[PDB]
Amino acid sequence: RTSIEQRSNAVSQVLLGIFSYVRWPKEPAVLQLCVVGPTEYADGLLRGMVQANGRRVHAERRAVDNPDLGTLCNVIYLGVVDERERQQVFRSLAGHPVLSISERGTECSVGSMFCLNVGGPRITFEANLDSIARSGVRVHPSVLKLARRQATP
Amino acid sequence: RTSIEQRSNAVSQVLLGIFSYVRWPKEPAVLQLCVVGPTEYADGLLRGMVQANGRRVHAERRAVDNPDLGTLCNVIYLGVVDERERQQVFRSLAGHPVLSISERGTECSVGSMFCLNVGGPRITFEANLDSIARSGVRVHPSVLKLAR
Repeated sequence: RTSIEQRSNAVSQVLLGIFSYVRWPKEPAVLQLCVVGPTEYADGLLRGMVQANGRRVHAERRAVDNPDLGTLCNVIYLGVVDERERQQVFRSLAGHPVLSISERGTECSVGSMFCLNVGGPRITFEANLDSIARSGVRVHPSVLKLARRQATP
Repeated sequence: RTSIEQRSNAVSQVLLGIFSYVRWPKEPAVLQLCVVGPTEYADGLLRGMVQANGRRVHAERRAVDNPDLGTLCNVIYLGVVDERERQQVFRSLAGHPVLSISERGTECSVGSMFCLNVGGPRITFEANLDSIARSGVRVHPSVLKLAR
């Protein structure tokens, strides 16, 4: 099976994929990613990233209970938080144009737009239509080409 | 610097502190640290560290179900794990001289020798005297004066 470092490297490439199907009403010069909560696979992200057009993705960790997350970032990578913490996070994001992605595949029921599944041979993901719809960003539907091909041996 | 980044530095400093009160049966030239499980505050550790005595601490992430954790490291820094994952981890550690520190720990009853509480204005930690007693590493008792 795949090692942690292998998976971490893949997670950032999947994230770059997802980002390509997403549009922010006010596109920043630098995309800001916040990592929130304990994570296993964010060490790659946290080195910062570059998109194909050369836009930099700056990444940093932030407290679960920071009330300004909606304002402080364009993207959130959500780690393994509890019911009360998760509610805090998605309350803070409501109203703002933020893309949310969870490290684990259980947060798609509770507010995350995309949920990663890092086990198995490839990284796959699922998405939630309700959360996408209320998000404030636009997500091209082809984003699922990425998930489907990822789930194909 | 975010609060998470400042606490991660503080976590680094607390671990180095704890390390100075710990001795290994056969002392390695390089101290291996494994970060296992989801963590918020290990980014400082993962950049690597050096002990006051000059010894380098090599850190890396390893998987919860890595069966060789006991032989792969001297210190394990343990993140969020469920019951099964915790039991799994400690089975791999059984019979090996491994220092164990968990990032959370509202109980510190079962598992790690030390449990951080990174909350509040300062990092505090608790000791599990049972886990310490049967660990293979020598923990100097002064370290309990640094616990809460």
